[PDB]
Amino acid sequence: MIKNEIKILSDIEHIKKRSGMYIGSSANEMHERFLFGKWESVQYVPGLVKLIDEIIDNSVDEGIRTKFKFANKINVTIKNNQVTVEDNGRGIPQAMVKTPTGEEIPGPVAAWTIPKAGGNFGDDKERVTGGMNGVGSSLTNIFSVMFVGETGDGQNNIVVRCSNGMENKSWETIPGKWKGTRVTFIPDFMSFETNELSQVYLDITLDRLQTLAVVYPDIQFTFNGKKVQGNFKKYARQYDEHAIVQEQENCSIAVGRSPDGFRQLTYVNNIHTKNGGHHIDCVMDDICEDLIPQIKRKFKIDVTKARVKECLTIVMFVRDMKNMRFDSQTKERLTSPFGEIRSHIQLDAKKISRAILNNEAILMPIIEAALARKL
Amino acid sequence: MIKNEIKILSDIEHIKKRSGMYIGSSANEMHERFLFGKWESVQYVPGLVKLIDEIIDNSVDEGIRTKFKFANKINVTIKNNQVTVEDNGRGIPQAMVKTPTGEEIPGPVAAWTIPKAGGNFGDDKERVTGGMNGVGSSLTNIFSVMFVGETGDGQNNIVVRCSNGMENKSWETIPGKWKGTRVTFIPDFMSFETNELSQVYLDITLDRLQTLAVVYPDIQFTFNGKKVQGNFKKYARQYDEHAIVQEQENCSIAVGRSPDGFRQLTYVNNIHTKNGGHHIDCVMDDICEDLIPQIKRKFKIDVTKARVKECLTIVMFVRDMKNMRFDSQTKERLTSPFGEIRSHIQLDAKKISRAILNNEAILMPIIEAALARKL
Ligand SMILES: Nc1ncnc2c1ncn2[C@@H]1O[C@H](COP(=O)(O)OP(=O)(O)NP(=O)(O)O)[C@@H](O)[C@H]1O
Ligand SMILES: Nc1ncnc2c1ncn2[C@@H]1O[C@H](COP(=O)(O)OP(=O)(O)NP(=O)(O)O)[C@@H](O)[C@H]1O
Ligand SMILES: [Mg+2]
Ligand SMILES: [Mg+2]
Repeated sequence: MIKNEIKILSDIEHIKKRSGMYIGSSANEMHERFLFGKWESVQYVPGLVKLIDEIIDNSVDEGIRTKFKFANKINVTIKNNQVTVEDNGRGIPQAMVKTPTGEEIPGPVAAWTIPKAGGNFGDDKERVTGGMNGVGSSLTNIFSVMFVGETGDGQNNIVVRCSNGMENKSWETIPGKWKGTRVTFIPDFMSFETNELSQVYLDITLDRLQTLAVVYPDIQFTFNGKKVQGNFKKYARQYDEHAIVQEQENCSIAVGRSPDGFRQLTYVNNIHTKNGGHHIDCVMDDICEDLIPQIKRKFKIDVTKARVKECLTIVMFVRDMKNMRFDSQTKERLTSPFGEIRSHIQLDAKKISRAILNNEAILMPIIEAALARKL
Repeated sequence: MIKNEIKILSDIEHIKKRSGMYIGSSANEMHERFLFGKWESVQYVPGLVKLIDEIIDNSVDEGIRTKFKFANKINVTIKNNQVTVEDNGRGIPQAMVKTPTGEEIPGPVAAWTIPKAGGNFGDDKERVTGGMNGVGSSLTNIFSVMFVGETGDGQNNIVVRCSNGMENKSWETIPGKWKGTRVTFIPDFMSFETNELSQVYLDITLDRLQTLAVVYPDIQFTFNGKKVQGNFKKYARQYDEHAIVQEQENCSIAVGRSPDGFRQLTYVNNIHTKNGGHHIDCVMDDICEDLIPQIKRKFKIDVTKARVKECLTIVMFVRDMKNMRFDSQTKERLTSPFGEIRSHIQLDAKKISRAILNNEAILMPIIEAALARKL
């Protein structure tokens, strides 16, 4: 007898109880990843990072929605454990919405306090925003001791003041000409194996904002008062001095050395696919299938597709993909159809193949054991 | 202007609309993975596979709950697109449950038709069942054109007859001495890029049941009338004739060659962590940190931790872990704290290190390029 008693859970309850299917690990652990081009190994709690990224994602969504005519200044601030994200998008439409449970609640209130409530539930094939599930804001709110969202459309502002894991919710409206979005929160450090939003979280969010600045040059980000600049070839050279780049229509990619296994920083629209997934798998495949031809052809050697890739760092931004799909709320693994991906990425792997064959620093580790095993 | 209109979605709606955060890809695609020890590359739609695995997981959960005194025969059948899973656990307690939306609904009805309803919402630190979220059954039901669950506790049976994505639900009860669980369903092939539960799905589910038979020798599985047998050393040798095994308290692990990058089949209780995650990362680390000592010590060579692992296949079952945690409903990535993992796996990496140094077939590819680069 382990009891098998059936119980039913509210959305908020379920978010609290199965938090890691919603935001990730609470534990303060050591992960390997990229910071400023360096494959370091650093200690953070992944869920805390997500709490920030949700609010950022939302602003960058609005920039996307309006082709950067709106939300082209995004101001991020991290000061004594308080995260502030301000943008100049159009604000959250203040119109009201009806929940099936009778109630009648202002637009932004539901956006921020009701899971399964957002503005990315349209025709999937046309959805270009990184946002889609309608939950990430409520996640930051549910895991915040204080959460305060301010939007205004140019007419009036609504403030939604939330405390203690969104069990205190209140909202007021006052007229105003301001038009944009501000969100401020303090994480609930009881759901996390830290008690401080210490310096590493500052490093990550800057690093994220640097990467967002190169995907999205029409947005001027600022972190803690300092504007974030961006030049893609400059960015890429942070990962390997001896890197090489190619930029297409819906694509910017860079290839460089790795000392210790395939590494990849890889973006799909405004989303960091830290676990890779289909897009990077497919382009590494199309890459390797011109390379191993030429390499076995230029040198008569056999090297494996794992050998090629266990020596590359890759950086790839895919812009403007419709209806992108993932296997988790954490959007860490692009899971869209291989065919539709390959339709968007117009990858000239031929190009990319010849330039990697003409870059000794990059080419040599691939074929090295193979050449030394030939004699 | 892309419109930013806020909308609210029911649980079922959200499952339908964001299905891939719940079950995975609908697309009929080519994935690399293990079947019967062979790293083949085969074509399936991952979500369809999940629809089966949910119902299986549930029976194996009950076997776990009752230390295999119940649910030690589990009968799986796949015939003309109809999946049947029968077990002899205690049945789903027929008592009633109250939803916050007023209603009063029999235990098994909610289990199978209400998301966020199950019997794995107890004290997390004591939860040993692979089940935890209370949604997988409703997922099979939501993505089934016909779903029919039968349980009885020894007193009576309830039948819950569901059709067309769980928009037709009905249930009846009749007394009976039968005590166990039967679930039968036909997938809704409109949410998937196939129209047939063709032979590959048979191959996968047998392969899964073979793997479950070696983790759980106290359960006699049968697939389509044929009982599934199990001997761990026999299983392991399917992945590499020249494999090697070690079996501890909460651990069975096997190590063998790989021709093309780190491969791993890896189980945590009754769950296939196809994406690996923490447990395999941590034990590969503890493995490599005695190996690279001895290897640089037995041969004065430097090989990388990616080099070691890019040559291993690993098979690892971790049994009996409390409160295991993942980053998605698909339970594909064990995400529990590195410390708690290492507490459960009492890994004698020392042992495992010396035996891999004493197995030429396994040792030689690691150090090979390194030795040939030494002269
Ligand atoms: N900065 C912003 N500018 C404009 N609208 C916003 C902003 N932040 C939130 N919103 C609105 O509030 C809604 C709340 O959605 P949210 O709960 O964050 O999930 P989502 O962004 O829609 N998808 P996801 O975060 O991936 O689960 C959004 O869909 C927008 O309509
Ligand atoms: N074969 C079975 N034997 C006993 N009880 C069962 C069986 N199948 C379902 N149940 C019960 O029905 C509930 C429904 O849960 P379900 O919707 O499948 O999600 P879950 O198994 O609890 N967790 P998860 O599948 O990971 O989301 C279970 O928690 C059990 O209490
Ligand atoms: Mg968001
Ligand atoms: Mg289940």
